[PDB]
Amino acid sequence: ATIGRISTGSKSLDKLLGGGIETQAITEVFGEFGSGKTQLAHTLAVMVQLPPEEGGLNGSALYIDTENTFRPERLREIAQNRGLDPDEVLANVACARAFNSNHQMLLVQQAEDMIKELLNTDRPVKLLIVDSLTSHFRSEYIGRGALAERQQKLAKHLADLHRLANLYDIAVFVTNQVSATLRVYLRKGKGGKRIARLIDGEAVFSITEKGIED
Ligand SMILES: O=C(O)c1ccc2c(c1)CCCC2
Repeated sequence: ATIGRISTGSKSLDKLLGGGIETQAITEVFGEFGSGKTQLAHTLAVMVQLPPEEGGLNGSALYIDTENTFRPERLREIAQNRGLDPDEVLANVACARAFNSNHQMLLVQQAEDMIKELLNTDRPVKLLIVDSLTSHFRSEYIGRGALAERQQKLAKHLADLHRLANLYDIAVFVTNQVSATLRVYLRKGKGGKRIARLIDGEAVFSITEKGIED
């Protein structure tokens, strides 16, 4: 399969990314609490549904929510302001709440069953989001030998996500509060602006009724 790209909604962020986030890849966005990582996650869940001429892949999206950050009303607002039908945008985004890190790891196996079901239909899964991927791993693995166990567990989780990305031609997008194909550092700036830098030029964008934009 040819590498597809999903537009982030910001032309500036898209140019930094080579046209958007790639399928058969894991893109990780990291930053401090309140930098806009979840906003980007929400905008991509809408953008993936658009035709390629509009920056999408005619795809559906899976959203693994670890900290209760999924807002369907936000997807609706983003869809309405991008000239999409809000009810239809919601019907193409499936959300699952991860209750702890072990549950989060099992949800990746369940995502594979949903990907298989939709494979070769008119709306195949083209995006899998894991919001605050490390949140549960950081709060649960405190102690002596807990740190080596945290590392073994995340390594296995990340390898399961890499496997899905390549096998089913999906863009995996993960957020992390301070392994990936691409790492993007996100920070707040002056005048409510958000700044993105590739880790290993800078994009500048705003958080608006259109999700994220120039
Ligand atoms: O509703 C469910 O049973 C369910 C289970 C797993 C996953 C989703 C939904 C959506 C995101 C991917 C992981």
